[PDB]
Amino acid sequence: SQIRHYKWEVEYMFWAPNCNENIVMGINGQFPGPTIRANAGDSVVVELTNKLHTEGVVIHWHGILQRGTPWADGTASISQCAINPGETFFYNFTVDNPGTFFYHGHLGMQRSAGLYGSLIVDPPQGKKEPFHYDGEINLLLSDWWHQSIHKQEVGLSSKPIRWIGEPQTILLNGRGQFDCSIAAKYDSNLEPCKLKGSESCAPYIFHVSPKKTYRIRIASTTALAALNFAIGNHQLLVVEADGNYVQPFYTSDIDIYSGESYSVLITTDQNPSENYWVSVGTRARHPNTPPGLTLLNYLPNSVSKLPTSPPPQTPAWDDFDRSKNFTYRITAAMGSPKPPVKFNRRIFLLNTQNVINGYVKWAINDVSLALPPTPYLGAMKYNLLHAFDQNPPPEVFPEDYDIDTPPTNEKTRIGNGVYQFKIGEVVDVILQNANMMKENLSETHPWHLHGHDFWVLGYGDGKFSAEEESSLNLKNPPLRNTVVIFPYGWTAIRFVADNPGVWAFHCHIEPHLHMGMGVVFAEGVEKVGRIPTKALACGGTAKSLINNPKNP
Amino acid sequence: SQIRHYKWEVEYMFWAPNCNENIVMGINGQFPGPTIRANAGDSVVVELTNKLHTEGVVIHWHGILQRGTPWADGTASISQCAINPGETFFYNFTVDNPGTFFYHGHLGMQRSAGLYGSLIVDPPQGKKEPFHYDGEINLLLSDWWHQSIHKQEVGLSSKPIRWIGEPQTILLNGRGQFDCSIAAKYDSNLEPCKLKGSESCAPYIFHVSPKKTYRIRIASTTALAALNFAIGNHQLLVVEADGNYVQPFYTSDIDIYSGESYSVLITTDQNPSENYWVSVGTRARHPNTPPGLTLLNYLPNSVSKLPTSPPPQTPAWDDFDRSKNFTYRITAAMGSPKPPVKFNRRIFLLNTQNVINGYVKWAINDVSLALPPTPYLGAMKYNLLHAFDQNPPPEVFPEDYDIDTPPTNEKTRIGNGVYQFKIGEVVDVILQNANMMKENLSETHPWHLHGHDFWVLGYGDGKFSAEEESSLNLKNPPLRNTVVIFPYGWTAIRFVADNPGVWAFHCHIEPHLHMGMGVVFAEGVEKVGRIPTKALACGGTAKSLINNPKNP
Ligand SMILES: *[C@@H]1O[C@H](CO)[C@@H](O)[C@H](O)[C@H]1NC(C)=O
Ligand SMILES: *[C@@H]1O[C@H](CO)[C@@H](O)[C@H](O)[C@H]1NC(C)=O
Ligand SMILES: [Cu+2]
Ligand SMILES: [Cu+2]
Ligand SMILES: [Cu+2]
Ligand SMILES: [Cu+2]
Ligand SMILES: [Cu+2]
Ligand SMILES: [Cu+2]
Ligand SMILES: [Cu+2]
Ligand SMILES: [Cu+2]
Ligand SMILES: [Cu+2]
Ligand SMILES: [O-]
Ligand SMILES: [O-]
Repeated sequence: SQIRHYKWEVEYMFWAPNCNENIVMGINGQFPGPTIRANAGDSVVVELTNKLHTEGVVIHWHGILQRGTPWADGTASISQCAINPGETFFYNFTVDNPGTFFYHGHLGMQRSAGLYGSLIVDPPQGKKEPFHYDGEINLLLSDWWHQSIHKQEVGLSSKPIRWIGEPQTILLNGRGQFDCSIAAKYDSNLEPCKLKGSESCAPYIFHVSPKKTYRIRIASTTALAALNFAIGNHQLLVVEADGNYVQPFYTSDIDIYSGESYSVLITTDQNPSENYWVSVGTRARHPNTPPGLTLLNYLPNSVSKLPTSPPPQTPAWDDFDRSKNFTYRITAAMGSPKPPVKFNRRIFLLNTQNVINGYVKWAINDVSLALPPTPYLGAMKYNLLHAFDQNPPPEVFPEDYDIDTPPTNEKTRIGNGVYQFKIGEVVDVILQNANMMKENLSETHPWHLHGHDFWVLGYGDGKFSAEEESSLNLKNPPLRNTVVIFPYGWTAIRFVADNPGVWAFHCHIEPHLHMGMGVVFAEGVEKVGRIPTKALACGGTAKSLINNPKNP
Repeated sequence: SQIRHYKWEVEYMFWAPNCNENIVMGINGQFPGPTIRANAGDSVVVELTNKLHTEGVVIHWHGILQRGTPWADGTASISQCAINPGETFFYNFTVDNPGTFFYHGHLGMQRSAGLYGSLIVDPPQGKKEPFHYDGEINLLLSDWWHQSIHKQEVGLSSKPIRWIGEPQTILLNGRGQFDCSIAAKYDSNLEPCKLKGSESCAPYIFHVSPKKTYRIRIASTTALAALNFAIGNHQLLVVEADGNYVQPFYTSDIDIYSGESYSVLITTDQNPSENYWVSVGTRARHPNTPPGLTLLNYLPNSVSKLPTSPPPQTPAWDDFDRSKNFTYRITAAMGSPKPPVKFNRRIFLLNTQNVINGYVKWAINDVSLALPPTPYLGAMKYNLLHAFDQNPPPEVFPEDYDIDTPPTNEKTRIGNGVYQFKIGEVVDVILQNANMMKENLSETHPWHLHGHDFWVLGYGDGKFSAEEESSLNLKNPPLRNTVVIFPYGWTAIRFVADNPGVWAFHCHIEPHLHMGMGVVFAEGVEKVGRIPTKALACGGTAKSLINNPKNP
């Protein structure tokens, strides 16, 4: 086991992801950030210096469990106080298992500004992957707006709210094209991009040799878009989801929601004289963004040798039965950890879009989360009972609530209480979707849990009831860290509260988390060790711990 | 009989139709143009002064037959030379039958620039309409782009072609809204308009009293958009179409393609305590334009009092079965002229989208129309045989043509020949639609005939075959001047070549006309009287009528 050390600086910089200049948040002058790669069992040390002028910053390592290091999870106001301008903080954690992961900003909407990159973990040295491939291609998906993130944040907090709208561009490894298409030859209504291939927005080409097998790692840090990935003429064999192996299955395209990572295998068994299209299109929302496009370039064909076919047409955005068909087919690989069969706690979380005092907010069992200035982890370790609400938040919603109709907003409040578990509890969480404020509308929400993987026990339409208990999968359920709820449906997950610390469970669409769509879970904080002083130096924790008497 | 005399000047002016300023082509300082209202049998005298600086101008009176006066049709390079900067021209013509008509620009793409307005012809003096209503409402529909008409024209004449794209705003009597919605109340994601009611883009509100019946006259002069009209909680009785009366029927909404006009009656039955939504949305092309909206305000309710329901959602753009279900209902009112049972001429016109010398052109039986600098009517009256191509244009296409495949463009050319008819022939035209350059695309095209109304004999899917004869309606076919061809289908029309003159038959979508999609018919030209000198004053006709010898 090696210690992988990174020395990083976060600073804004002019950059043109889609060849239209804007500012991006870069790490050591790079957009996307540098890839961390390590082998399971290695320690990763990141010393991060904040070189933003007035903003604090944190980095969250999505999919890493932070077992023994809950302070290093990178969540402002939950695991730590944000890092101030000109300061250096050390994130020191172990990577326990192989998988496609990534990192992103977790303070305000900084991740939408560009703060993200890959974190890949290979098997322990000497050990190998359960499947063979010759090469690897790594792909990070994100979306991009030409409006400022600070204008987006202010607009989401105004009365009337100003929605951010559909992204202008889908970024594949940091690059995308706006107002022109690299596939304009198939339709004279499209404007041709004039690109020599050297530009910042020039496509990241996938170069493959004929008759080989490649693992394509795909992760999504989109702020809003749900995307569908497809390669012309090539089948994809799904072998990994969220750092865990799934029972393999072929598919023509995959759906991928913000927070998810997959590994797909392909084989370059097609006609070697041509190149093929890779298309990443928007689904689950009415599309207003052109697809992200690149080439699967079979070497030695020139990359300017365009495919004979158009890019694969994206599946219809609203065919949620097609979406469920893909999603329900995901099961744990043969030999994986099976869930505990009985639970100790089951919580029901109703997901609504509400209006709290003129403002459109999202709420979970009528509580829209407002995060405190004192980090929950420090505050619970030092038993600071005034830093946030001690009253247990609701574990059920009313059985007379009608999920087919808009909310009345009668009791909807803002809060910051924490659900508390005893170390060792088996917890089931039933997520229930419902109609939004507009009549006859409900959307998909990807939910992500920090510091744990969970088994996805099942999905269903309408309101969950006791009739549905027998449908829950306890044999084969996949272990994931992100899961979707479909329009008007429910999703059930189970996990064991065995990781000391304070962990959020929230929708991974960034405007939704900004509008309060999340809850905070805490377990065994009595067993948490020493927290770095920089993670404690703000709020109530700096107040109680800085000895500065008066008269003494 | 009465002479209506209009004194008119056309001049560009600054105007903001959707509250974004641009230049509009106004008549007598107003946009849209003044309404002409007369009784059938009157003579309209319009003396037009061209106050544009470097551009010529012409006005076409859509739907008026120009019986006796082919020179006043207002088609540059067909009926007349364009009127020069600083010159006045008189258009004198009789309005023969009552209806809802309109006028628009017919030189370059000048009508897209705002040159249009209403022409309503009432019944002969003393006579009454065949139906009762207590009031009438006049609506003219158009669409609006923010780019210049001349940057659009250069874009469509360029290699590679720069397509104009979907409109930014649908206009309802010259007003529409951009980037905000007057119906934002039903959806948080929309931006409210900050309108007082006084602005240039404030909606023309329809004021009605309860328990009455009104005739809403609706005409379309859009350059591109096919629209759908619907009023919340009000069924429509279709009673007139293209100046002629149809067999009445009820419908919840109508489709209207460019160049058509309708009259619909409604009764204000619904609850008098509220206002209802009028909604005009895009159909037939994938929409990227917000609906044109206004209120049916039931007096004395305040106009700030919104309806309790959202605007009616427009029917799906591509439900062509739904479209045909409406279109195929229209039949002539009993008492109307029945067609000649036998025809003397049948022509087959294949509509394709081609690439001629790198330019994307539209063509009819592989000839893309390019108009000559000499006006056809002048050319043919003076028998100037070198002024255009005297060879007959193609009257049939290859029966071995695959209408499901892109064209090859092998023999596609540009030309300017004319189909000539003997005065009195019963001419049959079958318009055949086909696949465009993009694989698997065929669009609707509104075709309009000048100087005539035709009977719409039938419509069919696929290629017309002679075995199709028994479906053609010779019993009740409607009299129209504009008709659509649906994707991959044919439409058959019949008319009588009884009006001395040169007349066009073209696709009424303004870009397609700019790209060559139309034909020119001429009949009985030796029966045309004296043409106005200004109409003759250009090209070959000026050259051969100006006596200017040399040495003298
Ligand atoms: C993190 O690792 C660095 C380098 O080994 C060490 O100096 C620092 O004290 C460590 N801090 C924590 C909280 O482990
Ligand atoms: C048109 O009518 C006006 C008014 O009667 C007359 O002065 C003008 O000469 C007429 N011109 C034509 C071409 O008929
Ligand atoms: Cu994340
Ligand atoms: Cu995470
Ligand atoms: Cu759409
Ligand atoms: Cu969400
Ligand atoms: Cu998070
Ligand atoms: Cu016309
Ligand atoms: Cu017209
Ligand atoms: Cu057309
Ligand atoms: Cu015309
Ligand atoms: O995470
Ligand atoms: O016309």
